[PDB]
Amino acid sequence: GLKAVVGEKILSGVIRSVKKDGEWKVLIMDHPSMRILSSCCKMSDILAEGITIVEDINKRREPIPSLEAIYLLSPTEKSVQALIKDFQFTYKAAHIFFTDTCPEPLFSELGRSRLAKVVKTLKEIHLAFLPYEAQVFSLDAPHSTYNLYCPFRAEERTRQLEVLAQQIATLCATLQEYPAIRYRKGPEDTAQLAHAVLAKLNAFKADTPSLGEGPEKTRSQLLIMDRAADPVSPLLHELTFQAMAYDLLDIEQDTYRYETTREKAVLLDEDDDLWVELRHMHIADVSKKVTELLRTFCESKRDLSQILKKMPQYQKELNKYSTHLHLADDCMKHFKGSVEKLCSVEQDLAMGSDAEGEKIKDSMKLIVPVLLDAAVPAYDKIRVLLLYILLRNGVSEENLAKLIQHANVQAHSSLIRNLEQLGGTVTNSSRLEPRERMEPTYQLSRWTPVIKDVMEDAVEDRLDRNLWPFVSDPAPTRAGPRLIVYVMGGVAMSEMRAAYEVTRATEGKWEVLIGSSHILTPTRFLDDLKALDKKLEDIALP
Ligand SMILES: [Cl-]
Repeated sequence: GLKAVVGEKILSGVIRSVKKDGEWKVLIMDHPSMRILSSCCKMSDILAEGITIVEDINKRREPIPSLEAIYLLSPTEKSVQALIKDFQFTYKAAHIFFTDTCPEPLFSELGRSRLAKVVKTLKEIHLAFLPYEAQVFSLDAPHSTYNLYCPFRAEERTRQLEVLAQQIATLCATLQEYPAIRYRKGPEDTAQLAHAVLAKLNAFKADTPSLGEGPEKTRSQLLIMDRAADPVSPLLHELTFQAMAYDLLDIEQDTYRYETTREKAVLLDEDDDLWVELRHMHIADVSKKVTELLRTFCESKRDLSQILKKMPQYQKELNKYSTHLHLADDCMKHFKGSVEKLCSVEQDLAMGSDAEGEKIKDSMKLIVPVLLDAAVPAYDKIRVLLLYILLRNGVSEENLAKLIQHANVQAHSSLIRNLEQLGGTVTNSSRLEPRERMEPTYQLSRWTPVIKDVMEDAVEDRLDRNLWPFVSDPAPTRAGPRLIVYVMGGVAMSEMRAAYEVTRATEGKWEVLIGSSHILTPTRFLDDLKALDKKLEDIALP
C-alpha cells in the first residue's frame, strides 16, 4: 500500500541510487525526514542497501572521513544551516537529498560555503508525508490547527495553507495522479486550500504532462473538508477495535503495554497482520474472530503426544494471538461501567433518536445525570456537553454558564468555547448531518461519520456540486481511480475506518485514501481545542 510505495521511493531512489558495493555510508537526518522512512521501511532493508549506521543531524557526531555521508533533510533553514556547519571536516564527502524544493536563498548561501567543495550529489525527491497505514496518510504537522485557527498566529495562517497545499500536491505526484479537486463550499479555508493545491499541482503537471492520463485515472478526485463540517465524529466513543483502543487505553507511539504470566510492549503497526485484520471490527466480533483464526493455525499445524513437544516452536506465532485476545479484554474492561453508560447518551444525542427509532423528546434531561456525576472525569463530561451543544445547534450564553458550573468543569470553560475557532457553533449551523441508513447495527454504534456519505457519493458520481464544487471541470474527452480525502484539523479513527469500508464495498474499483495534518483520538482533539485561545511560543511555525 502506501508504505510499500513510500518505501520504494526511498530505498530505490535514495539509498540504492548511491550504493557502492565496495564502500559503505553514514545516513544523517533531521526529525521530519526520519519519521517518514521509519514509518515504512525496516532497519533490515536499510542495512541491505549499504548503510553502516544511521544518525541525527541535530545531535553532535564524530568525524568519519573514511565513510561518505548521505543526508536526507527537509529544506528548512535549520537543516541546511546545520549541514553547512558539518564542513565549516566531519566527513570526506556527502550526498544530499531534500524532501522538497530548496528555495533560492538557502541554495545560495550553500554555494558560498566550504561544504560545496566536497559535495558529490545533490537531488530532491519531493516526498513530504507519513504513510501511517496502507490507506491513511499524515502530513506530520500537528501544529497545523493552531496555526490556522489561533488568533496569535493569524499572520501564519496563509503560510500554513501554502505549506499544506504543497505537501498535498506532492502526494498526488507520488501516486501518479492529476485528480479533480473539490472542496466543501461555505468555509473560506477549504476553498483557499483547494485553489492552492491546484496551483502547486499544475507545477508537477507542467513538468510531466503525462500525469494522471488514462480512462481510469482521469476520474480520480481529491476532496477537501474542514473539521467543523463534522465536529461530532471526533468526539464519539467508537466501539471498533482501533478507534476504541486508542481512546480508552493509553497508547503512545502506537505502542500497547501490558503484563503477562512479563513486561510486553507490542507495536500496533502493519507488520502485525492480525492487527490489520481486526483494527476495523466492532468490539463484539473481535473475541470470536481471534479464536476462529486460532482454531485454524493451531490445529492446522497439528494421540497428541508429539504436539506437546512442538509447543515451544508455536509459542512465538502463538503469542501474537494472545496479544490481541488480551487487548480486546482490556478494551472491554474500560468499557464496563461509566463508558457503556456514556455511549448510550452520546448515540442518542448524535442520531437524535433513541434505539427504538423514536425521536429524543428531552435532550437536556438526557445529559443532566452525567454532568452532575462526580465520578465522571472532565473530558468525558465535556464530550457529552459538546455533543449536546451541537445537537441543539448552539446554546444560550447563560445556559452554557449554568451547564459549565453545574457540571463542575469550570477550568475547561476555555476549550469548550474554542470550538468556535474551527467554525463550529457553540453560542447561538455549518455542520453536515449524515443521511439516515436503514441498516441493523449494535445499539451503541448507530452513528456513521459524515465523510462516509461523501465518499460513497464521490464513488457513485452523485456528490452534490452545490456543496462540493470543482476547482476545475475535467477536460472533455495501480490503474484504477483513486478518491483522496483531506480533512483539515485532524482525522478521527472512524473516518479512517470509513475509507476501508467504502474501498471494500466497491470491490477494488476505487482505492479510497484519507488523511490529514495529524491523527485524532477524542482526547487529542480536545487538547487541540484547548490551545486555540492561548499564546504558545513552543508550537512550531508552519
Ligand atoms: Cl463546478
